[PDB]
Amino acid sequence: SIVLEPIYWNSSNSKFLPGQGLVLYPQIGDKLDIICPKVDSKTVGQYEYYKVYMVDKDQADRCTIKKENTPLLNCARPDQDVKFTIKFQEFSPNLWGLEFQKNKDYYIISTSNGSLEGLDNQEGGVCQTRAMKILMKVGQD
Ligand SMILES: *[C@@H]1O[C@H](CO)[C@@H](O[C@@H]2O[C@H](CO)[C@@H](O[C@H]3O[C@H](CO)[C@@H](O)[C@H](O)[C@@H]3O)[C@H](O)[C@H]2NC(C)=O)[C@H](O)[C@H]1NC(C)=O
Repeated sequence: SIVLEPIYWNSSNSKFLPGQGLVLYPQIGDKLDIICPKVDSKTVGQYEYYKVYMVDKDQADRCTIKKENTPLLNCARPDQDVKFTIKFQEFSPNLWGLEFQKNKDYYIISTSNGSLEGLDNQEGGVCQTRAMKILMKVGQD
């Protein structure tokens, strides 16, 4: 029904409010792209690395990820195009697809710290220091 504005997942994006992060209200059927940091020749900045995960409320609050969690976005090519389209669909086409329900809250965070060495860190990171997290209040407002 509508393509929401894309979310650029990087430390210079102001949509992430201090402390609170980003809060959205997507509706079933909408789509949203999460775009990995990309540096080329007209985009100034240092390589930024992140693993982005869908997690539960508790994990978001504590900025932690369990080793059973699998990234929905693995930003490991700071020099290329890497993005993930979240489709707020009720039914997934496969085992790895996402499914959403109306009037349900979903969270996305990264406990990576932006550096190559902290890509796999499972606690803190930008979730904790820069509020780089997203709350999606599906089917609401
Ligand atoms: C970090 O996130 C920034 C967004 O908060 C992002 O800025 C946005 O970058 C995109 C990609 O370059 C720009 O895209 C637009 O401009 C290009 C060039 O003309 C067009 O081809 C596209 O179609 C599109 O219109 C956005 O304009 C820009 N938005 C803002 C607010 O500046 C940074 O690029 C990200 N930085 C890194 C290092 O990934």
